[PDB]
Amino acid sequence: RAYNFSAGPAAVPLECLERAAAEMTNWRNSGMSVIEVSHRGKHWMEEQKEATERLRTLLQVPENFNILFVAGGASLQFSAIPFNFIGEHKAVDYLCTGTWSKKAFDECKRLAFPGVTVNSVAGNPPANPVEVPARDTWKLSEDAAYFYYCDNETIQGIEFQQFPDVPAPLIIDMSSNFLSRPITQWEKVGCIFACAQKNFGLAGMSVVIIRKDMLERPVKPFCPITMDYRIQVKNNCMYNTPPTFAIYFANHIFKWIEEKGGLAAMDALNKEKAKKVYEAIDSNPNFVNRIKPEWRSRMNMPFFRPDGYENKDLDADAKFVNFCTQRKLLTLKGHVSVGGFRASCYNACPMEAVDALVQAMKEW
Amino acid sequence: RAYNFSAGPAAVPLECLERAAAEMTNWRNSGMSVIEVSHRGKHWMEEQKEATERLRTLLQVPENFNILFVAGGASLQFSAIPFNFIGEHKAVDYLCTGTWSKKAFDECKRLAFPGVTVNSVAGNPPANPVEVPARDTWKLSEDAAYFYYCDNETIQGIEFQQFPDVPAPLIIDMSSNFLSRPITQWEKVGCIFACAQKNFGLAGMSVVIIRKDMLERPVKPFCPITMDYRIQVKNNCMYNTPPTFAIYFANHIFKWIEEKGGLAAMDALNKEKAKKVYEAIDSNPNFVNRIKPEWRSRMNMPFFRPDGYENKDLDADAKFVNFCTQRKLLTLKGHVSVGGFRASCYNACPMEAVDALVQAMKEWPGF
Repeated sequence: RAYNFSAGPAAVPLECLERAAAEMTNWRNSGMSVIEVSHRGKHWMEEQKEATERLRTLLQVPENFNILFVAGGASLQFSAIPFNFIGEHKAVDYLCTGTWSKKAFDECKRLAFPGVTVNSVAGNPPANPVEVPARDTWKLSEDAAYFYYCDNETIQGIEFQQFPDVPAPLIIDMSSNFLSRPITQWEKVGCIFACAQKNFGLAGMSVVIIRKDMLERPVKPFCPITMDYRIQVKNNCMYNTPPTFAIYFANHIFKWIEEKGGLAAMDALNKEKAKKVYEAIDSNPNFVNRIKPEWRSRMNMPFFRPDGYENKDLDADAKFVNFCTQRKLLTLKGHVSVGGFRASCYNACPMEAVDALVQAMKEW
Repeated sequence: RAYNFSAGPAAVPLECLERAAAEMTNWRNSGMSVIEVSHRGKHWMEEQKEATERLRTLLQVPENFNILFVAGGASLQFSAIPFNFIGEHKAVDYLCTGTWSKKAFDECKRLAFPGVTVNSVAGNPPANPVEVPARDTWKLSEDAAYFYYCDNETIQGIEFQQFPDVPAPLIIDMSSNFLSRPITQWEKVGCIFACAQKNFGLAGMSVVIIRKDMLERPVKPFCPITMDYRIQVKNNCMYNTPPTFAIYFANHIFKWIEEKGGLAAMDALNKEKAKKVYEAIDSNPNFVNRIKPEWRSRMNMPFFRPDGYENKDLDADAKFVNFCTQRKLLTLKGHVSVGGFRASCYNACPMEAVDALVQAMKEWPGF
């Protein structure tokens, strides 16, 4: 077992892999793999109900929110969100703090729903952002259907300590920090979503959590029927065949998070993990992270050579990632757009892996 | 292991399940599960490349076709088809032989692309069709962008033996018979698609095979960017994160199919199994199937109590279903729309399972 710092898909608890291995040919004493079972059958309908409730209880999701498991990554939800939540409103607001919030903004722009202003709150971010632009600089729209933002930017390593204070309901991309800490301010939230492959298992599935009053809004025309979240809610997320393995495996990870003492415990461990990684970049002269303490991500810790933000060198970066690969510290190569290095440490990343990376960097 | 006749998701080769479990914590000596591997890394890009090539080999997909692995089941592709392939044409043709083709037709009608006639070629199908309507009764549209149809209707058990002959390019839902036999006459084909959960593994993923000049057509407005097949092709199905475990597992099944002699061998084994099931239906006064022999599915074999097509009785159905369930013959309950019984027997359905089903049907004391 290597120490895996992949951004996505990412490390998973070893216990969950072992349970899946051991259940693979015969699950729930059914004489079948979870892969082979009808989704209209008793066994699967139990598993999906269980998974939904486990998530309801882990997050303390209020009674006035629906919880959905749906096929497709975060990128598909970028399209679905404006189809579902613009309603009759004449404007939408996107705070683009980095690449992922910018892509979601670009998808809403490109779709070009008639009469709807697609508004970038702080404009496009710079190539290498240091912070979230000041609250007093934010351009908000009069008739905003929602305020979209990304709670944790993976490539930049920018994370909100708390939810923004704005008049419109928040729609929040939590792909890279979902179930990494509790969520407290539910009254502000219209929708929260996350692809599964960062903090709860397989790619190709996302969780979407929606406040019930948001689905009373009319769906825009030409929405694919399965991306209409009202139809999903109505049919128990089984209008068609759901991504059964992904929901099964996510449920095992939900159980594992519970065993570790809920989401508060995850937040503490993740903070302890991030503390050791950021200190090892800061104190060492070979590595640099320009992100400021207020906005530093507990999940994704990017860093470059001293002039690596401005001067891209694929050969210079290559030697350090090989140095890490050679000692079983895998997938520390940064995202291609920025290059450099990135330690992604989600819930399943152990402290043993963090200490090993610290020791490796300190010996560079 | 039970004898599993589920229509979808469906039985998988035990070897593939065993192979997946054995390398679950360490895939090809990488130090990590296939589940934990980056899609941008070297290991994953090889696996997906290999999976694509292997499928190309199995089917002998000609080089004027792209092969896609995409997130989402068949129902999402019902939406994506018209977005991608109407182009500037003023009509689309749908032949509705059963429930799934009708569903595909209804989604295109629902989406309501301005200025496009959504035409049902042979009308809406009856409650219990016994055949595909005769070719000479089909009413095709003048400027049709494509001719859409379902090669195997899972609930009705109606399967085409060969592709239809029509002017427009074919768009074919092969969800329930994909890789159950060879495909020829690629010149007739605009697009073929199949969700994975009948004949190549995990639900949540579909294969889409597209003739390259079909993607020269302009996409309709409001297409979600991940559902624009040009965008998928342009980014090697890695515009965003692909459903990696589904593709990996699909590839394991592709290898298993090659090990068993290829698609022509699958066709022979599936015909053997189907013939036994149909002879158990036909030769027994307690069971009936109405589908004409030329249209009988190899993959899905509905059958009923003697009067079960038009006279529904779920209690009488429940007696034989439970008779089967108490012998570990599982999910012989037919789709809720029709009641009665259905044996679904895809590639991985063991001959032993069919033998156990035939024995149950022979020993049933009767209705």
